[PDB]
Amino acid sequence: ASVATELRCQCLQTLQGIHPKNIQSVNVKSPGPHCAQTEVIATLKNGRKACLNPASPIVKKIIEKMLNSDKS
Amino acid sequence: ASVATELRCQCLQTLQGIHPKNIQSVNVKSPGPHCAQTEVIATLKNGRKACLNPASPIVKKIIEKMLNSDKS
Repeated sequence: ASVATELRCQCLQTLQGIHPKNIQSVNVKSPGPHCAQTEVIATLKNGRKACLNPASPIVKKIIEKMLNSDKS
Repeated sequence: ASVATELRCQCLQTLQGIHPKNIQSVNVKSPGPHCAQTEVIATLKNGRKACLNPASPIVKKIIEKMLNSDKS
């Protein structure tokens, strides 16, 4: 028994590039429905998720650094 | 009634940067469990998903281009 908002989305409050170690992945979507906003959720190691500001510089790192860590 | 493999994962067969229009987002995960492989799933507009080779050059574009499309 509750009311649903017309946004819903999933971002917490877009953090400014937190530290990884837990951060195992991330998702990036575009606007469309009433959320009409981007999407930038970093799935935490425990299977959680956070949103960050890709427009942010440090956070734009979060994408690139999350992209890094390969060629093992 | 069926048997489960020891990989499961989700990747289709990592495409080499397909065309967007439908592609609305993507997810990028790292190795860990028996899948022990990366993750690069582009969620389709219809709410589907595909995997692509980020090691691939065209596909490394798929990440950057998916990153593009903002500042509206």
